Amino acid sequence: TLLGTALRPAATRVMLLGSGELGKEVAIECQRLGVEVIAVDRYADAPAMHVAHRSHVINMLDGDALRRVVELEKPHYIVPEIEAIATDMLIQLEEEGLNVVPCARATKLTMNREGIRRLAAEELQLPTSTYRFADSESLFREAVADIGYPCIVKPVMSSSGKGQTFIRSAEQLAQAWKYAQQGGRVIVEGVVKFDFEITLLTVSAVDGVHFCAPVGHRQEDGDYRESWQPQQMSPLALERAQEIARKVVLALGGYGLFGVELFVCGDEVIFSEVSPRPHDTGMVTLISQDLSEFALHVRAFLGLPVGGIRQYGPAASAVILPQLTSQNVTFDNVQNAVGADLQIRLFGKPEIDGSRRLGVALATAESVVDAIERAKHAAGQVKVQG
Amino acid sequence: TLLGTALRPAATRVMLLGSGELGKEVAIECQRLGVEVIAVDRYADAPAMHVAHRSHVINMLDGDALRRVVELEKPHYIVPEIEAIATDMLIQLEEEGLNVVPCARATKLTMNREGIRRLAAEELQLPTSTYRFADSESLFREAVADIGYPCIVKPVMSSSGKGQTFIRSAEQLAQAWKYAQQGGGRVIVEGVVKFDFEITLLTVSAVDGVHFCAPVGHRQEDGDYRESWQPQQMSPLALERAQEIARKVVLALGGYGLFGVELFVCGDEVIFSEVSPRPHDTGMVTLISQDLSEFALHVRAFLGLPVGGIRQYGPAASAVILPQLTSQNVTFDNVQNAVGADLQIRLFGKPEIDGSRRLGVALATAESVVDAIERAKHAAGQVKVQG
Ligand SMILES: Nc1ncnc2c1ncn2[C@@H]1O[C@H](COP(=O)(O)OP(=O)(O)OP(=O)(O)O)[C@@H](O)[C@H]1O
Ligand SMILES: Nc1ncnc2c1ncn2[C@@H]1O[C@H](COP(=O)(O)OP(=O)(O)OP(=O)(O)O)[C@@H](O)[C@H]1O
Ligand SMILES: [Cl-]
Ligand SMILES: [Cl-]
Ligand SMILES: [Mg+2]
Ligand SMILES: [Mg+2]
Ligand SMILES: [Mg+2]
Ligand SMILES: [Mg+2]
Ligand SMILES: [Mg+2]
Ligand code: NA
Ligand code: NA
Repeated sequence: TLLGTALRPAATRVMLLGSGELGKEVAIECQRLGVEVIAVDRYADAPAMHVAHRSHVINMLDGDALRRVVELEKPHYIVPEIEAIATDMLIQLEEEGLNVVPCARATKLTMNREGIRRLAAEELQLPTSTYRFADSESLFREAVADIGYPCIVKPVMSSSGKGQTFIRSAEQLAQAWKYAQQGGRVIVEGVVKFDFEITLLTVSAVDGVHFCAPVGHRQEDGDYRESWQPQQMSPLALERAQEIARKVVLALGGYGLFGVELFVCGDEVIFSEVSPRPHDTGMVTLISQDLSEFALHVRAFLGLPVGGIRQYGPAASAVILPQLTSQNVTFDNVQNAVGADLQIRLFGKPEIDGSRRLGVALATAESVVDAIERAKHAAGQVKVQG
Repeated sequence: TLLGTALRPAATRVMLLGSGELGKEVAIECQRLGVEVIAVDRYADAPAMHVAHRSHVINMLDGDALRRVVELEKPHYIVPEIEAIATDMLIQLEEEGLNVVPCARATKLTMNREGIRRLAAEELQLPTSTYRFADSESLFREAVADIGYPCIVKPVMSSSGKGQTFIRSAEQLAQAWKYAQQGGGRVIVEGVVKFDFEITLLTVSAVDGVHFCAPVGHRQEDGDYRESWQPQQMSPLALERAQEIARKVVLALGGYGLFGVELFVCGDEVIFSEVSPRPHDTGMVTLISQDLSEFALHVRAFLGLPVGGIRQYGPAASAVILPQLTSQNVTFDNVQNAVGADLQIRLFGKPEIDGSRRLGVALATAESVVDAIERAKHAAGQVKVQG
């Protein structure tokens, strides 16, 4: 592995397609190795742009737009941060010689639920919830009847729990459909009754597949609120979780860190979905590991061996997710949100108009329970105004 | 403490005066809090500028130039990375209401050996090498005569060893005096301390008081640190004494921030040497060794936030990547052999080199400090620096 010096002729150039808080840390990790960073998003002054050598604003779902920026910047790597991007162009570009992280196919399969679910369940024969896809209200109703109650309906292209409804009875059929349309095609999944859920951060690298200690999390409105590590699990469940994760990542292909979402039922594990990149719940790794999930993703995609990952003990993250409308957000009472074994991150997002993740609180303790309280408490201390 | 959002009207603005690798990490820590960063240096594309919102290239020794940039950017904090700045202008600006980290007086006292040394030895009554100031070869010649051999001669406005000479013999004096003019017309003649080892006691002064990082040991060569490690093994008595010295010094200098207190240890005795009113290069080991790096600590402190505690993650070490060549397009090969479990490397982004220059650093942890040092050294040594 050979790296150039940023801004010099032999520079190693990385293009980030999505400049949110996750891309921001990847940018900082690239910058720490003198890697040249070009940050792309759909709005100006996006978090990763604050720490990039150059920034561009385009429609990331527009293949033509994608090709233009790639031709202009000639990056060695293209690192997407989200699912909603021009995956067919990524495939083309990859064929033309661009290194798409982890690979264009991994991005194509995961941008919509159909690609990934069918691969996991049908091709890899991994355990998953029951599911049925639907492209009409009528077919939607037929799917629910077959799957049974309760079930969850979700748009095939969505994130953060958007357009999803937990369906308990036929009464909600009409509204569930509407709501889902607001997020065409949908997935209807049977409800898995897990003991708990985890994110297994799995790194595929030149030296093999590595696993971070399991990360547990709390969802609210199908969006992450708190995360912690390590999540206690049986030896058998851990092993089965690792086998599943290893299969998924290798099937998807290429080097990078993946966030494998799993449901745990005693010693049994069920596959949910996977981010072919750093995962939001993995932000806990900003305090809990020697190498954060961001540092690990960078290490792997550059072709360097991971070697190993150190976990420092019980830790947790808690989101800073206010609700307001402002283009000039401020954060007060910060003196009461940081301290011994307690930190915060403020993303630099330029504005908000409703609910948006503006930061994260991080803590360590002698138990995950204590870490979770410490982190939640700190996040709540922050006085968001605008 | 109220923080705005960078690039927004209520943004909190930090101006870095010096954009090297140390400034680069402070910038990162500011950016992690959505603090707006303006990186200033005397050359373009300095490391901290890569990660800043914007930058300016000026002669930091030119007070007017300094005022102009300051006035243009209206920063809420002015954070120096080096001694070579128009400190007089810092004083004024502070007088006009600017927040200089840790305080302007602190910078002034330490940019001139005569200030800090007199403060420490005289005012503070602390243990230091013997020394003498002089304004003429006569006085110099005279002084070296008072100190004896061997002895060190340093400009009063010198760093990285620039303009220094270790004198064991009279023949040198030709040179000595002339060298003290090469770099930096006044000097200091210090006695030689025969310590068991040197340490850097990273001391943070914040709203919740003064806290210490575990002592950092190091190896210097040709005025450049080569390897540093933590924690350096010393007696509790010695550590206790070191902290005392550090506290006394930081509080006397005043202001919030992270200070690098340089000390010598002989048995249970500790001798004050000097202090950086900012993060110290040897403290780069803290990038792997603690929950809060010296850079994170500096920012936490200057922003008026509480530190609470500092966690140390066992034996750790840093080893510099310090090649010597001339190039404006450096590349680094064999990196795959410089990273792995408990091992990381940093490459600074310096635009060019023309002689000896620090281009990166290797960081390692292990079961023993010795093992940590070797792991780090070996890693730094595997990087192939091409021109
Ligand atoms: N079949 C299922 N059974 C039980 N709970 C489920 C099921 N599907 C999803 N959930 C719950 O809803 C949460 C969100 O689901 P999911 O991750 O599929 O949505 P998303 O929109 O893709 O969110 P993101 O991509 O941000 O993780 C899960 O983390 C889990 O708590
Ligand atoms: N009196 C002394 N006795 C023994 N060694 C000394 C003495 N003064 C300096 N040294 C050695 O030289 C190194 C550099 O000395 P000093 O720190 O005073 O120089 P400097 O130019 O101010 O460098 P910097 O500001 O970058 O540390 C010390 O770290 C120490 O190893
Ligand atoms: Cl996404
Ligand atoms: Cl189906
Ligand atoms: Mg998802
Ligand atoms: Mg999410
Ligand atoms: Mg999910
Ligand atoms: Mg000095
Ligand atoms: Mg020194
Ligand atoms: Na920039
Ligand atoms: Na790839």
